[PDB]
Amino acid sequence: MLEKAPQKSVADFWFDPLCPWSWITSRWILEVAKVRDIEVNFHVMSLAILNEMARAWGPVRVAIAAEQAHGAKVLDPLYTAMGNRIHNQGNHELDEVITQSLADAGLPAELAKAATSDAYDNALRKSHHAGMDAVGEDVGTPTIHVNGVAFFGPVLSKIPRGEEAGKLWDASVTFASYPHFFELKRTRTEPPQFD
Amino acid sequence: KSVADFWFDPLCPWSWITSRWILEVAKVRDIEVNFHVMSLAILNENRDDLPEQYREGMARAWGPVRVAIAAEQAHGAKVLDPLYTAMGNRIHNQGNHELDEVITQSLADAGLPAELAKAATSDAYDNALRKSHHAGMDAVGEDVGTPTIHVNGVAFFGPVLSKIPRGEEAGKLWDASVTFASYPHFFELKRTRTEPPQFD
Ligand SMILES: [Cl-]
Repeated sequence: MLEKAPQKSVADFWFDPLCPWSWITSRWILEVAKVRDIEVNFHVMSLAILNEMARAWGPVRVAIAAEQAHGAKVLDPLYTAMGNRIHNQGNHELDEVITQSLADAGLPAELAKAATSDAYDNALRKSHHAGMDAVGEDVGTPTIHVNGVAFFGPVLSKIPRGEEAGKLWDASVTFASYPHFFELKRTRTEPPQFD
Repeated sequence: KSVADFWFDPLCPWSWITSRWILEVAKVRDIEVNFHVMSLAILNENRDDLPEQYREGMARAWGPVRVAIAAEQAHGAKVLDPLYTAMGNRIHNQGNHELDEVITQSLADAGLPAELAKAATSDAYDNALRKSHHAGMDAVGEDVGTPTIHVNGVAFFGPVLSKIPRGEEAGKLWDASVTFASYPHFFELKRTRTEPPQFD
């Protein structure tokens, strides 16, 4: 069956700001959105929850708190502010990252108190588990949902840009639209080449 | 026409489905396929991702691999296209468990010398690859698994498919596979498998 993509495809992306691979794959999705007409929805997940390291709860608790009080629309700017500081600038002092990122995103500074409360953990677990695969397991990171189809990956070590980003998106939509596709990996295997 | 080298294990149901897919791709895209045998057991008999039939006994499982090695060494990869089609039709589509018979009938169907069946018990064939660090005939490098395909200067494991896609859909999956494999900083894309291999 010649499968056809929906009118506007959808990327649903669960993130923990601490994961470098999710950072890269989320930036790829933002690059795709510049050259393809797609919906991008960010959602919070937790490396702490995946792997149950107590500092790991701070940023996702703050992110959940911000979304609950101001809507999912603040996740994209807060994620960018946090990831720029954790990954690009390598800041491991998560107290500073949280306070700076809230200010950068234009969010109330009192949201930082969420990092040390457990009051948002129920909501965080619900959001995390909503990124579930077809049989109800957590997906390692990075993960992405393409038109409702959950994938592990694409695992990217570098951010694809521009039309190259868009071509990878077209290929992802092709794989998501074929229900009997399950895996692809790059490999370093060659035949003998005589010319 | 781009040359695609395809490394298959004769007992692997995913190699089988993806090899039927790539022959459908060659009807809607400008590629030609050269098949080559590969077994993960050559370089590491202990890994847990060997095809299921290796569980039932190594001596038995080696048979089809060694015959395919011997055939390619003596006659070139071109004869593996009919040889593999004959073996896989019996092993996978028909569930034929008697591999000695599969080998004899498949060599016959491929027009190959019947004596090549004697490679089945000769460990020279796999040990020659092993000693030079080859996971398959005419392969160097990784053996992530079977199927592995090399085309247009890049190589990939998969696509892992539970059904043989047909027509232009097969070609679209080809385009997607080559696109991902051609990005040098792409590593893996995986969806939880919800279906077993399903042959035609
Ligand atoms: Cl997840």
